[PDB]
Amino acid sequence: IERLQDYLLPEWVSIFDIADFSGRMLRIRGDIRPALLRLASRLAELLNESPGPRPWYPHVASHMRRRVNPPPETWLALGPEKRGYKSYAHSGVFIGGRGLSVRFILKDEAIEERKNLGRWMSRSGPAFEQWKKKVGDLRDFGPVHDDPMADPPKVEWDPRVFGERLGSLKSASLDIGFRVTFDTSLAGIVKTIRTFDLLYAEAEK
Ligand SMILES: [Cl-]
Ligand SMILES: [Cl-]
Repeated sequence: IERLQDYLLPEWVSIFDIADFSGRMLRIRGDIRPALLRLASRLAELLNESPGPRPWYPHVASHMRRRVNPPPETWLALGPEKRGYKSYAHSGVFIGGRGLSVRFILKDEAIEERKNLGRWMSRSGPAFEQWKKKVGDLRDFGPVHDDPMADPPKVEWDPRVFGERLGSLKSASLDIGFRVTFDTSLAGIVKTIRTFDLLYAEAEK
Protein backbone atom coordinates (compact mmCIF):
# COMPACT_ATOMS: atom_id res chain seq x y z
CA ILE A 1 0.00 0.00 0.00
CA GLU A 2 1.52 3.33 -1.11
CA ARG A 3 1.64 5.88 1.72
CA LEU A 4 2.69 9.52 2.08
CA GLN A 5 5.77 8.51 4.09
CA ASP A 6 7.13 6.58 1.07
CA TYR A 7 7.76 10.05 -0.39
CA LEU A 8 7.92 12.46 2.54
CA LEU A 9 9.98 11.06 5.39
CA PRO A 10 8.50 11.58 8.87
CA GLU A 11 11.82 12.88 10.20
CA TRP A 12 11.81 15.72 7.66
CA VAL A 13 9.65 17.74 10.04
CA SER A 14 12.90 18.63 11.82
CA ILE A 15 14.10 20.52 8.72
CA PHE A 16 11.65 23.19 9.90
CA ASP A 17 13.56 23.51 13.19
CA ILE A 18 16.45 25.06 11.23
CA ALA A 19 15.97 28.78 11.96
CA ASP A 20 18.33 30.23 9.38
CA PHE A 21 17.28 30.87 5.81
CA SER A 22 20.14 29.26 3.88
CA GLY A 23 20.30 26.15 6.01
CA ARG A 24 16.57 25.44 5.80
CA MET A 25 16.35 26.27 2.10
CA LEU A 26 19.19 23.88 1.27
CA ARG A 27 17.16 21.00 2.71
CA ILE A 28 13.79 22.12 1.33
CA ARG A 29 15.19 22.49 -2.18
CA GLY A 30 17.65 19.60 -2.06
CA ASP A 31 15.74 16.85 -0.27
CA ILE A 32 12.05 17.70 -0.04
CA ARG A 33 11.48 19.19 -3.51
CA PRO A 34 12.43 16.07 -5.55
CA ALA A 35 10.13 13.98 -3.32
CA LEU A 36 7.25 16.43 -3.69
CA LEU A 37 7.67 16.34 -7.48
CA ARG A 38 7.47 12.53 -7.47
CA LEU A 39 4.48 12.59 -5.12
CA ALA A 40 2.69 15.30 -7.13
CA SER A 41 3.06 13.28 -10.32
CA ARG A 42 1.75 10.14 -8.61
CA LEU A 43 -1.21 11.91 -7.02
CA ALA A 44 -2.14 13.51 -10.35
CA GLU A 45 -2.03 10.05 -12.06
CA LEU A 46 -4.28 8.60 -9.34
CA LEU A 47 -6.72 11.50 -9.44
CA ASN A 48 -6.93 11.36 -13.23
CA GLU A 49 -7.88 7.66 -13.10
CA SER A 50 -11.38 8.93 -12.31
CA PRO A 51 -11.91 12.31 -13.92
CA GLY A 52 -13.63 15.02 -11.89
CA PRO A 53 -15.18 18.38 -12.75
CA ARG A 54 -11.76 20.01 -13.45
CA PRO A 55 -8.33 18.73 -14.48
CA TRP A 56 -5.52 18.12 -12.02
CA TYR A 57 -1.95 19.00 -13.05
CA PRO A 58 1.04 18.66 -10.69
CA HIS A 59 3.16 21.55 -9.41
CA VAL A 60 5.69 22.04 -6.62
CA ALA A 61 6.36 25.19 -4.61
CA SER A 62 9.23 27.13 -6.23
CA HIS A 63 10.32 29.23 -3.23
CA MET A 64 11.70 31.90 -5.54
CA ARG A 65 10.16 34.77 -3.55
CA ARG A 66 11.64 34.31 -0.05
CA ARG A 67 14.83 36.11 0.98
CA VAL A 68 15.16 36.42 4.72
CA ASN A 69 12.60 34.25 6.47
CA PRO A 70 12.74 30.61 5.52
CA PRO A 71 9.50 29.00 4.39
CA PRO A 72 7.51 27.58 7.36
CA GLU A 73 6.21 24.87 5.01
CA THR A 74 6.67 23.57 1.50
CA TRP A 75 4.12 21.88 -0.75
CA LEU A 76 2.94 20.35 -3.95
CA ALA A 77 -0.12 21.83 -5.65
CA LEU A 78 -2.68 20.12 -7.89
CA GLY A 79 -4.51 22.61 -10.07
CA PRO A 80 -6.32 23.10 -13.37
CA GLU A 81 -3.48 24.59 -15.44
CA LYS A 82 -0.39 22.83 -16.76
CA ARG A 83 2.01 25.65 -15.90
CA GLY A 84 1.45 27.89 -12.92
CA TYR A 85 -1.05 27.49 -10.13
CA LYS A 86 -1.20 30.57 -7.90
CA SER A 87 -3.87 32.32 -10.00
CA TYR A 88 -6.39 29.48 -9.66
CA ALA A 89 -7.92 27.21 -7.06
CA HIS A 90 -5.73 24.25 -6.15
CA SER A 91 -5.38 21.48 -3.63
CA GLY A 92 -2.03 21.09 -1.91
CA VAL A 93 -0.14 18.61 0.22
CA PHE A 94 2.02 20.50 2.69
CA ILE A 95 4.88 19.60 5.02
CA GLY A 96 6.19 21.77 7.84
CA GLY A 97 7.29 21.43 11.45
CA ARG A 98 3.74 20.41 12.44
CA GLY A 99 3.75 17.51 9.96
CA LEU A 100 1.49 17.03 6.93
CA SER A 101 -1.71 18.66 5.79
CA VAL A 102 -4.00 18.60 2.76
CA ARG A 103 -5.63 21.93 1.93
CA PHE A 104 -7.76 23.75 -0.62
CA ILE A 105 -6.25 27.12 -1.56
CA LEU A 106 -7.25 30.37 -3.25
CA LYS A 107 -4.46 32.91 -2.99
CA ASP A 108 -4.96 36.66 -3.11
CA GLU A 109 -3.73 36.66 -6.71
CA ALA A 110 -6.55 34.30 -7.79
CA ILE A 111 -8.88 37.29 -8.13
CA GLU A 112 -11.45 35.87 -10.54
CA GLU A 113 -11.65 32.43 -8.92
CA ARG A 114 -12.09 34.07 -5.50
CA LYS A 115 -14.95 36.10 -6.96
CA ASN A 116 -16.49 32.88 -8.32
CA LEU A 117 -16.10 30.79 -5.16
CA GLY A 118 -17.03 33.72 -2.91
CA ARG A 119 -20.28 34.21 -4.86
CA TRP A 120 -21.08 30.50 -4.55
CA MET A 121 -20.34 30.51 -0.80
CA SER A 122 -22.49 33.58 -0.33
CA ARG A 123 -25.41 32.08 -2.26
CA SER A 124 -24.98 28.53 -0.92
CA GLY A 125 -24.27 28.80 2.82
CA PRO A 126 -26.39 25.79 3.74
CA ALA A 127 -24.67 23.61 1.11
CA PHE A 128 -21.28 24.71 2.47
CA GLU A 129 -22.35 23.83 6.01
CA GLN A 130 -23.57 20.41 4.86
CA TRP A 131 -20.26 19.79 3.13
CA LYS A 132 -18.31 20.95 6.21
CA LYS A 133 -20.24 18.52 8.42
CA LYS A 134 -19.48 15.68 6.04
CA VAL A 135 -15.71 16.27 5.82
CA GLY A 136 -15.19 16.37 9.57
CA ASP A 137 -12.25 18.22 11.07
CA LEU A 138 -11.97 21.13 8.64
CA ARG A 139 -9.39 23.68 9.77
CA ASP A 140 -8.65 27.24 8.71
CA PHE A 141 -4.92 27.51 8.06
CA GLY A 142 -5.17 31.25 7.34
CA PRO A 143 -4.90 32.37 10.98
CA VAL A 144 -1.78 30.29 11.75
CA HIS A 145 0.21 31.44 8.73
CA ASP A 146 2.51 33.14 11.28
CA ASP A 147 2.44 30.35 13.86
CA PRO A 148 3.96 27.22 12.28
CA MET A 149 3.58 24.84 15.28
CA ALA A 150 0.17 26.16 16.35
CA ASP A 151 -2.84 23.89 15.87
CA PRO A 152 -4.97 25.66 13.19
CA PRO A 153 -8.49 26.54 14.37
CA LYS A 154 -11.64 24.80 13.17
CA VAL A 155 -13.56 26.65 10.46
CA GLU A 156 -16.39 28.37 12.35
CA TRP A 157 -17.07 31.49 10.26
CA ASP A 158 -20.30 32.20 8.40
CA PRO A 159 -19.62 31.07 4.83
CA ARG A 160 -21.93 33.78 3.49
CA VAL A 161 -19.87 36.66 5.02
CA PHE A 162 -16.59 34.88 4.45
CA GLY A 163 -17.65 34.45 0.84
CA GLU A 164 -18.53 38.13 0.51
CA ARG A 165 -15.06 39.10 1.71
CA LEU A 166 -13.30 36.44 -0.31
CA GLY A 167 -14.97 37.69 -3.46
CA SER A 168 -14.56 41.43 -3.00
CA LEU A 169 -11.23 42.21 -1.28
CA LYS A 170 -7.96 42.27 -3.25
CA SER A 171 -6.02 40.88 -0.31
CA ALA A 172 -8.45 38.12 0.75
CA SER A 173 -7.55 34.43 0.50
CA LEU A 174 -8.72 30.93 1.40
CA ASP A 175 -6.67 28.09 2.93
CA ILE A 176 -8.75 25.34 4.51
CA GLY A 177 -8.22 21.62 5.04
CA PHE A 178 -7.01 18.77 7.18
CA ARG A 179 -4.04 17.64 9.20
CA VAL A 180 -3.03 14.12 8.12
CA THR A 181 -0.57 11.49 9.37
CA PHE A 182 2.55 10.34 7.49
CA ASP A 183 1.18 6.80 7.25
CA THR A 184 -1.95 7.86 5.34
CA SER A 185 -2.44 5.86 2.14
CA LEU A 186 -2.19 7.72 -1.17
CA ALA A 187 -5.62 6.24 -1.97
CA GLY A 188 -7.04 7.98 1.10
CA ILE A 189 -5.29 11.26 0.28
CA VAL A 190 -6.66 11.14 -3.29
CA LYS A 191 -10.17 10.80 -1.87
CA THR A 192 -9.54 13.65 0.56
CA ILE A 193 -8.55 15.87 -2.40
CA ARG A 194 -11.72 14.78 -4.22
CA THR A 195 -13.81 16.05 -1.31
CA PHE A 196 -12.74 19.56 -2.36
CA ASP A 197 -14.35 19.05 -5.81
CA LEU A 198 -17.45 21.07 -4.87
CA LEU A 199 -15.29 24.12 -4.12
CA TYR A 200 -12.82 23.45 -6.92
CA ALA A 201 -15.61 23.31 -9.49
CA GLU A 202 -17.51 26.34 -8.15
CA ALA A 203 -14.29 28.42 -8.28
CA GLU A 204 -14.12 27.98 -12.04
CA LYS A 205 -17.35 29.71 -12.97
CL1 LIG B 1 -1.06 30.92 -12.00
CL1 LIG C 1 -5.10 5.56 4.79
